[PDB]
Amino acid sequence: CAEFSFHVPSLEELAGVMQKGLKDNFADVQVSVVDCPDLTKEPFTFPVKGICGKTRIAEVGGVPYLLPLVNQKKVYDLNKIAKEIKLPGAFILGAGAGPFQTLGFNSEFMPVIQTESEHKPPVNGSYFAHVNPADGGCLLEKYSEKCHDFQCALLANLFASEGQPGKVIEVKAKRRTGPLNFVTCMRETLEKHYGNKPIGMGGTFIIQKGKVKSHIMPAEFSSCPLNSDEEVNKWLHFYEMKAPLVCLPVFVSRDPGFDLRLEHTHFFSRHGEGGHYHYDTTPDIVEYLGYFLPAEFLYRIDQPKETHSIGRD
Ligand SMILES: [Zn+2]
Repeated sequence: CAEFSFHVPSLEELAGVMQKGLKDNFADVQVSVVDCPDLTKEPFTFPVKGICGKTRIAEVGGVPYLLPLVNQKKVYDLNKIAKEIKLPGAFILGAGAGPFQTLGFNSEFMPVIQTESEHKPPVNGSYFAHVNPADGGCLLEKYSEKCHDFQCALLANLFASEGQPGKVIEVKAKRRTGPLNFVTCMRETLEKHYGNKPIGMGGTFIIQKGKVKSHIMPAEFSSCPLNSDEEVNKWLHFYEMKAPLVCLPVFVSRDPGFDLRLEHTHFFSRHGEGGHYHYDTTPDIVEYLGYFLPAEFLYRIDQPKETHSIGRD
């Protein structure tokens, strides 16, 4: 496990940098520093009220453990990861592959977890999405119904905090007028402004209106190696899904040298739709509402020794 210290501006500073960027991409933008809303309420319904306190990102494993051929031995425990990143009782959000070792099929994982500590009873509020073997569509389930553990597999991009109320950056962006998705626009704005001083960010956003391109991985792994993005995209199942969607992004402006996934966003909803976010497909009507914080630290766990740049969209 490697630790890296991010650059951490004010709140006020980031807000102003992100607004100017987003204004180039979207017609109606507002970014401001606000009190975090109570995230135990709808539409989030997290096990904790906020995303503040001891913020950090964990990048665990990677796409090179999935592709070209899968190493199914690469299994992880998110409760244990919390201790590894020096925050027992961390509240964890983000995106990863689901635990096939408990579920019995592949899936997209939406970790939403109050991990265990001496003062915090654990709650696994995670969701998982997998390809319906009936009609090829999306089946979204709450992990705790099917399994009672903290497992995931292969790769995870996570934003961890103490889950406390406090100040966060609120982003309102409506009507896309440029080619970037919501997350890419933010990440690329931060990199353009800050350069050599890396910034990491996470939290949650709602797609309130519009549709998106997403994907879900098939229930079983390929026998043959998936050696290119074209081959990977043929194996993956793609969808158009509709608002409202609750999204969990993790993004980093510049990789200081840890073989990072720079952008990764998974989502769930109350209407049976979830998976891996690509972009919105209705730019004139799309509405995003986000709550974000910068990360103080990056932790790199089980970085692949053998790597490549395939399959990172
Ligand atoms: Zn994904």
